[PDB]
Amino acid sequence: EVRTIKVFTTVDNINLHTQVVDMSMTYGQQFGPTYLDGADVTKIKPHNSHEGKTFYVLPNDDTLRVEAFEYYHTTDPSFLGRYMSALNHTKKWKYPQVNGLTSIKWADNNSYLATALLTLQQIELKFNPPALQDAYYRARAGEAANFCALILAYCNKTVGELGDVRETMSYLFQHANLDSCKRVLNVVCKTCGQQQTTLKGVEAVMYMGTLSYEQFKKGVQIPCTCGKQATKYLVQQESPFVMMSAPPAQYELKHGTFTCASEYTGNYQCGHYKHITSKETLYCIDGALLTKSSEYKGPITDVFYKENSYTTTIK
Ligand SMILES: CC#CCn1c(N2CCC[C@@H](N)C2)nc2c1c(=O)n(Cc1nc(C)c3ccccc3n1)c(=O)n2C
Repeated sequence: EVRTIKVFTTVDNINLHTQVVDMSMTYGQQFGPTYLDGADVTKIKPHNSHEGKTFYVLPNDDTLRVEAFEYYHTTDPSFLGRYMSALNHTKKWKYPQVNGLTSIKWADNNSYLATALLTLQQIELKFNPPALQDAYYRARAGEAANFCALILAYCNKTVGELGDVRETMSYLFQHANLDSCKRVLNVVCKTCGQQQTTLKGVEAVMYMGTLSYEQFKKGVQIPCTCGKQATKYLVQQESPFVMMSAPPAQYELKHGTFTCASEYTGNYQCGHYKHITSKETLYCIDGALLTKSSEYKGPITDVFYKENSYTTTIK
């Protein structure tokens, strides 16, 4: 016989689209790659247990091509599957409230996410893909599966993959409004004609090489091309935060001196991030785990500091 239920496809889960689907044929046969709340259903045949429901689909047509662009800000042919494949595990994670931040209960090596995520609920960033806008907001409200799958999709990391906090933040920064952000640097050797540079946007809020912000304020000897070693020093900073990164190295975090940091313990192959946040005292957040002390020595990779406006006084 002939049987057909009605369902809606969507790329953004806001704009729906009426379809009537033949209950013999798989969704793969009708819409192509299709997903139900993360589940690949391309090869399942429609249950009447599905009438009224929203499947995500690959952006096959132009209507879809434009909704997906406007919501996500990408045209990566693969973005959508990546986002559903990741959502299909993120939906099953636990996002506990830990000291009033949303964290993630450790699974599938999401250590780097929990710390990235905890960093966000802590610094002033505004996302440009409405997708992130929307998903972040639920995440703050402690509903974070979507935000997580979204980060996975924007980073081309699949659930399980080993990820790096720095690179992760590079990706989210790319999709965040930091135009007004402005860094001016100068690098002086003792006998050179000391060259200066100006950095704008993301390039202005990330530095790789030292954890210490005040250190960078005072000068950092760098592998320069002079006759001696040259000091790199920060001339001017315009931004709502800065991020200092560097390879994992034993470092001490002092209450009241930073906003937060990332500890990486292990090696390239095997290791674990943790997040330290400066509040009434030092709190160390490790997924669902919480500990406290007053001072913290340990192998740090990333330290973030609140900022707005800084002129150096060094001549
Ligand atoms: C709302 C809004 C907005 C503006 N916008 C648009 N469009 C395209 C058509 C649809 C319409 N929504 C406007 N696409 C965008 C952005 C945007 O801000 N960022 C973040 C970004 N990206 C980069 C590369 C940055 C670089 C430096 C500083 C900040 C930056 N911020 C993006 O990544 N993409 C892809």
